[PDB]
Amino acid sequence: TLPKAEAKELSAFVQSCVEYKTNVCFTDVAAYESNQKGVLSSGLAVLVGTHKQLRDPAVQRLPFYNPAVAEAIERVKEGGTYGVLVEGLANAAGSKFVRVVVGEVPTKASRNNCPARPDVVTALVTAALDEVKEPNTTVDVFVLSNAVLPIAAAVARCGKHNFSAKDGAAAAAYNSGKVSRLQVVFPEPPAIPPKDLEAVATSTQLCQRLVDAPPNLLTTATFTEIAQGYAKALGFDVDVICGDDLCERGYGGIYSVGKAAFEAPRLVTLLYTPKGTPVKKVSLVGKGIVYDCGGLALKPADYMKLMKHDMGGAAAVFCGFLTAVRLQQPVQLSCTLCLAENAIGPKSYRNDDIIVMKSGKTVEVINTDAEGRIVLGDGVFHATNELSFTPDVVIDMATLTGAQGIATGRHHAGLYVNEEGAEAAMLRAGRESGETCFPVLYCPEYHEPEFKSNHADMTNLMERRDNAGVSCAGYFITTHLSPKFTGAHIHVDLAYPVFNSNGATGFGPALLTEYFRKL
Amino acid sequence: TLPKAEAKELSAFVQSCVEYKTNVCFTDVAAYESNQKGVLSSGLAVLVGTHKQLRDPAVQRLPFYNPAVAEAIERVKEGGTYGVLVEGLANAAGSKFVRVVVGEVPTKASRNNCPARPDVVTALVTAALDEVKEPNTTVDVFVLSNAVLPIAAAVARCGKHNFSAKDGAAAAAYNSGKVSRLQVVFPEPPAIPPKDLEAVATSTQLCQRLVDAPPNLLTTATFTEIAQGYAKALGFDVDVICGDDLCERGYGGIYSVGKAAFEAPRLVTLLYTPKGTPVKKVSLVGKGIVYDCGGLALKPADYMKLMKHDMGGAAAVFCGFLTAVRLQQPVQLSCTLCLAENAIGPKSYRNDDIIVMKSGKTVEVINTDAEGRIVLGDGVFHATNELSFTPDVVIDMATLTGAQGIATGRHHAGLYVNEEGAEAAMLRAGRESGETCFPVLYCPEYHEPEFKSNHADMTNLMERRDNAGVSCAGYFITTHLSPKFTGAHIHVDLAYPVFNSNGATGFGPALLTEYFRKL
Amino acid sequence: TLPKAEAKELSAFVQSCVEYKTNVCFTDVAAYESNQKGVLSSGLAVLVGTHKQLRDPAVQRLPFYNPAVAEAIERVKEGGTYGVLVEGLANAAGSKFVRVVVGEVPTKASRNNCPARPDVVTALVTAALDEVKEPNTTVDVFVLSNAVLPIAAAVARCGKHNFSAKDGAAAAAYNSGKVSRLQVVFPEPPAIPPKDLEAVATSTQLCQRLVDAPPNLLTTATFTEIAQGYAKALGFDVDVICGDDLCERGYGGIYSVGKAAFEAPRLVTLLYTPKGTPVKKVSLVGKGIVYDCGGLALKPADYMKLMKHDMGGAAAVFCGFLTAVRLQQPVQLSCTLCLAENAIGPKSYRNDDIIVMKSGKTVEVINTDAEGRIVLGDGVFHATNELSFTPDVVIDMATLTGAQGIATGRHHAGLYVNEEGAEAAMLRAGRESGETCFPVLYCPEYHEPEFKSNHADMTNLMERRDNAGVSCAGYFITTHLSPKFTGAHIHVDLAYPVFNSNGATGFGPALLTEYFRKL
Amino acid sequence: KQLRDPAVQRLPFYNPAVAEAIERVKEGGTYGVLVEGLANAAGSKFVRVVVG
Ligand SMILES: CC(C)C[C@H](NC(=O)[C@@H](O)[C@H](N)Cc1ccccc1)C(=O)O
Ligand SMILES: CC(C)C[C@H](NC(=O)[C@@H](O)[C@H](N)Cc1ccccc1)C(=O)O
Ligand SMILES: CC(C)C[C@H](NC(=O)[C@@H](O)[C@H](N)Cc1ccccc1)C(=O)O
Ligand SMILES: [Mn+2]
Ligand SMILES: [Mn+2]
Ligand SMILES: [Mn+2]
Ligand SMILES: [Mn+2]
Ligand SMILES: [Mn+2]
Ligand SMILES: [Mn+2]
Repeated sequence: TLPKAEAKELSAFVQSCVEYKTNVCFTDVAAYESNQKGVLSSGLAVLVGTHKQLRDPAVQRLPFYNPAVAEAIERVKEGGTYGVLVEGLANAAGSKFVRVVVGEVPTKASRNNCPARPDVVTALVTAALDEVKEPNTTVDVFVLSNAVLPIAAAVARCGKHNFSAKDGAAAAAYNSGKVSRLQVVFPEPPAIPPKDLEAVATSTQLCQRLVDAPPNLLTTATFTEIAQGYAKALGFDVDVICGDDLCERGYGGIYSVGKAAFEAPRLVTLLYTPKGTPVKKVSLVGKGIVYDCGGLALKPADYMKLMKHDMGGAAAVFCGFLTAVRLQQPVQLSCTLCLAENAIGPKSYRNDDIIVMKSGKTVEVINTDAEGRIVLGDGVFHATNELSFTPDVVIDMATLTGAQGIATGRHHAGLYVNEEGAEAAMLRAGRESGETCFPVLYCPEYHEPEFKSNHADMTNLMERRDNAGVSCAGYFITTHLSPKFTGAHIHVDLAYPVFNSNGATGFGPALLTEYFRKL
Repeated sequence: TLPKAEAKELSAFVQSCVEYKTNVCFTDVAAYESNQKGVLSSGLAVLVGTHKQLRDPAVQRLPFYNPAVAEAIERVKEGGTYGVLVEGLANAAGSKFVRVVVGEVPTKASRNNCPARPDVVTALVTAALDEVKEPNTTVDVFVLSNAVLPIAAAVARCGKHNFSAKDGAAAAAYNSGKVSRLQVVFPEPPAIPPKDLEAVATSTQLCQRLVDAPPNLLTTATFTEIAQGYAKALGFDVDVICGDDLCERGYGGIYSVGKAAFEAPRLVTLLYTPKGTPVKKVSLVGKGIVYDCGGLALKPADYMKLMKHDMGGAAAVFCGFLTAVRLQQPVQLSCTLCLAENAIGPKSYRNDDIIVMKSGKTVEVINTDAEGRIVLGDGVFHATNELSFTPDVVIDMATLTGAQGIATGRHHAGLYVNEEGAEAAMLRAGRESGETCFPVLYCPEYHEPEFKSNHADMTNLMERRDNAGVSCAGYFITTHLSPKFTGAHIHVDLAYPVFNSNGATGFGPALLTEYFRKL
Repeated sequence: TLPKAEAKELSAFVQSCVEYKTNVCFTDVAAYESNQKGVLSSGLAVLVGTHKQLRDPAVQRLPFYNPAVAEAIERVKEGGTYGVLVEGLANAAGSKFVRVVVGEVPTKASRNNCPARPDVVTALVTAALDEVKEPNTTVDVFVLSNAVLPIAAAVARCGKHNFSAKDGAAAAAYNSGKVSRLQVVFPEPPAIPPKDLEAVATSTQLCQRLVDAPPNLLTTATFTEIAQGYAKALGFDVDVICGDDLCERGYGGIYSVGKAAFEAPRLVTLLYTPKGTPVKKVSLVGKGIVYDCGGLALKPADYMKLMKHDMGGAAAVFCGFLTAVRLQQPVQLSCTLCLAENAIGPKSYRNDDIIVMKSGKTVEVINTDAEGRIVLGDGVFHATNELSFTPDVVIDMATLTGAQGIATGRHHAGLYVNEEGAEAAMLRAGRESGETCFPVLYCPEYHEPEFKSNHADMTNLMERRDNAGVSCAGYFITTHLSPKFTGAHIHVDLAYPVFNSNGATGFGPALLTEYFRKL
Repeated sequence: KQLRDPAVQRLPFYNPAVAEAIERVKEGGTYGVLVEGLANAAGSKFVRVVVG
């Protein structure tokens, strides 16, 4: 039992997440001219585009353009911003001056990147929004790219985060009071409708909120409640297997990992079936480790910090699922959240313990800090064996390995995929969405020997850690796929892309949305 | 909750502390000649003074003096002892020989030290008492200094400790059977009355007892009981905020730090108002971490050893408060004990958790092993906001940082102080009392940026640990002072001065007594 | 200067490498029947193939086949061996019994692997050769695969190594006396002529020898002498820039890395131009760190062990070059060996030193143990700027990062490549040759910021080591490409594939040979 | 306070944009504004004025 004040805070936080609405809206230049008649929304305007786009004659026709802005365009550095005052520009806030911040997007983009470079878009707008003078204002963000989806997600993830505990925000269910309403103004009417773009942005930001949230607010229980709240509101199915019932029902992996914690582990499965025939049946599985202390294999404090992000895969699949429901995408979806806190205490699963996985395979625990793969093993078996359908594609997303950062870096999620076709499709989705990925070695014949055990079917940790660590963690997960499943399996290791130095990025949902789109 | 045998042991230990009486008494040479008529109290006598004092003609008139003693004076090394037998010296134990141990105190003393060098006095008497032949005897300690307060504390802290578990003492409520009664014989009638000196010595030793006591005996609960016992006996007020009530009442800092532990955290506030108009209103706040395991940021065993001393600041303020009550010093006092065990388990506050402090400010926990500043933050806000008066001066005392030892060393507590005047006054009190201090950098404009947080008002740990660490910990505490408070704030970091290789020193109470004296 | 006995030993070792001849020959079943008329070469015969190949009717017609061998085929485990005695089988050693060892090769092979699974072929033959009874024998190795190139290299790298210091071999210029002559018997006449296969095998084993050799034998000087010896013998060009001349000629990278060592660094460039028009101009550049102690950034002993392998990239390109010359492949080649010992002493380049690279770019040395990329920077600039031709393709090979093992593992060299076409071609070559590769992230826009320096053009080490470390090391190298070069650059990180628990693998040369074949 | 001294108005680069920079600049921060047609030795169309 929790103190009443803490329970009240948790309920309010749940509600803040269930009712989360985005601060971003979308329009185009002609519609803007028509609706606002040259009156800026506030005393700040942002203009972002490539060196060339910024010099297009059409830019001169923008309502804030003048010779100072032209000079800003000359003086701005690639990847940088440059601000100029414009006197007596009509604006809804009534200010003698409007500040116009120009940002230059690079055109350089490697074959593994998104050509629109939404990464820099995000950074530019973030920087520009630091010039906001007052709160509760609307900032016009004029973008010269028509790459609407990656730009939508880029702007959604930019600026001050909706999650905040600063300056009394704790009393307002941790809804930030520092966020500006953002009006993205594309050159042309967007190929994807504005309300659809809002739904994408909303999911990016909800994902960000969940990840940013500390574990004292986002627990196994509150995450479950949030999912249940969305289920009631949007009318999808929710199945919860909780605490000791996991043990009784043979879910030894997730049970063992989570059982030491104050809040019980949960296997939460969400179902969405579209009207009419689905283009595909897809099962999503997310690593929902609300906090990873390491268990008995305790992390040092510097590594343990930011392990509140260890549910980033669960948040990603959860929010991608929400977007699919909200936009009524024609994909049949399961979304299985593998919720646990990897805690330390008398009930800790041990370095030596042998787990009976839901798959029936036994796992010797070499290291309790390799918890994610165990939890996901139960998740994928559940998805591929225990649902009312058998999926064509299984996608698991997880903040799984430090190796991932070493291998594919801070901006590219690592892909371990059993089929070239699915892999290429996810890579395409990454390049289109901006939520970029890169493959890691798929070679089960070389991963399999690393998990030999004297007494169990397998260990949970490689004998040699310098033998394709991102890949091996993926391999472990595959051993727990049901034999009934013969489809494509996409393992997404997103340990690093889910955050940056400002906090969560909301990486993952837009990737999924784009992937679903092209199925 | 506890086994019956353990509960009985705890009660007995509480009683041993509540009823603690000192082994030291004080007199002077003429009163001694008058009451004992040249008959030594036992077969051991100690003579301590400087090279010059030892050669004063008055020394020849001491009842034990003879040519052997004169020779001891020639042979003794500075900072050392030298013992000689004297045959047929009248003594109350009827010993054929009396052992006379001479000890030479240095005169060398830097401007940051106590000129009477009580540090050496303590060491000399400690060494001399090792020559005690039988226990339960009274040893005459003839001191040639008239620096009565520092000598009183020095002798109080010397020799075998009143806390012991050796040789069956556990059955006697851990009251040592190895302690000698000590009769300090000053040259002149002491400027401070003997019974007043006893009260000081008593507080030094009670402080020593509490600090020495292992955490299986001195818990959050037993410390609270001890305070309550003294409150009934001496007639002062006691307020206790316990366990989950700390959470309900907004004391998020001390609640979060303490909640993992077996015994609940407590905020214990004691009040003393003198009969007259007080010279000053002073609020004392003490770090009462009964044991600091580090929490989830677990300490290695070699660092974790001696973290039973982590309540040294609470003991210091508690015992300083007792002395003020017993001697009826004309200071109005609050004494707030911030009691918690920093424990590891499922309920552990986390590296990532965000705390809502009593001050209303939010704290992002970077490292759970920086618990003291958090607990103190709630303590100082309580003192400056929640009491029936507003203090002129806030003094917090805490075994706060390893940096303290690096900066100011084993014998000098570090002072972080917002006013030059209060700082100088505490320094002077340290020099007079022998419980020496030294300032650390006060520069809030440079400390403040170290605690920047993405999501909370502040972190609990510096981004850079090599940027005035003693000072930064102090700074943190100041951020939680009430806006209602506009007085002097003295932060005392006494991590190292509270112990030496023999255990607790009882450092702190005498410092406070002397400070109160000169207000 | 060296002791005379050490100089004699080095000369002999040089000669052993320059004159190295392989122990492997190649034939086919019909030619074997014709030349040996059913008489086995010795008392051991090896039969290796897939489960299915082993059950082909043709197997029954092999000269050693009998019912015991049929049983061995039933009893052998996948990836294992099984031996049976056959009495009175004609053999050249006149052995009462012939031991026939059957080995089963798996057919399982992922899309990133060589379908013939030469990895297992090597392991099987290695195991089987442990049954050799006497030395200086010829062992018939009957292979059921017709994948002649990968099998040739697989057998070349198997069994006991030609480098040895056991049992007096030091007195025989470290030529092992434990090696068996091996006669590989393919089912059909090999698509590649036997003498051409011998040249491939010879290069695999020479590469192995150089890598296995400890740095007291294989020094910057002896490696250079070996290259000169081959140049005299085969009639290709050799250019040597030695020691202080590197500094005088602006080769600040390789000079600074190597200058602390007892033996001077050398930039050794070899040239081969075929008769007639080359299909391509290719420049090879190899990391020839004869020993990597870490420099002032000293490695711990457990990591420093096996840094004699740190010239594995130089050995690879060197031997790939030799094969091209010996087989007269129609490729114009340069081969640049970046030879240095990364030593520790008074002349050590420092953590802080600023290097003026041959490229004209300055490099701030953050860490002296990131030496390889520096040495290679000078190598690739040399190749792309200082030769009599400009290459179409630059291939650098290096044992460059620990990240490589983490990312792509022990069997797959990491590829960082500026063009998709070249990457795909090298990957194809890896799958055909058996010397498998896998790509790492190519994304210069994300690597570049990691190398920002306050005072130099760049650092030699990433600010963040968890941001695509294999890729970032590659990126560094690319910054030193001449602007004159506009072709394909293939960076091969082969830190782990160059060795296994038995020592060097001779990985690299066959990869190159196969790549050159398909140009 | 120094930035709001009347003497500041008499500086050769001062104009209403600069005055606005003084309002908008954050403590410990900078804020830059363009001033068109201010005489300068480099003959620059605009002079950038950075207030701190
Ligand atoms: C110690 C090892 C057995 C396993 C360890 N991984 C973990 O503990 C995972 O549960 C982590 N949740 C993976 C991770 C690492 C760094 C940043 C973000 C995420 C790892 O090193 O990757
Ligand atoms: C790990 C850091 C965040 C903070 C740490 N301090 C602590 O844990 C405090 O709670 C300790 N109670 C301070 C301490 C250290 C050494 C000897 C006596 C007392 C310190 O290093 O000073
Ligand atoms: C210390 C770091 C700056 C760089 C370091 N790399 C090196 O020292 C390279 O010179 C090593 N030669 C790379 C290496 C590491 C492990 C096994 C084989 C080869 C690495 O750890 O990757
Ligand atoms: Mn984890
Ligand atoms: Mn973990
Ligand atoms: Mn502490
Ligand atoms: Mn601590
Ligand atoms: Mn190296
Ligand atoms: Mn190195």
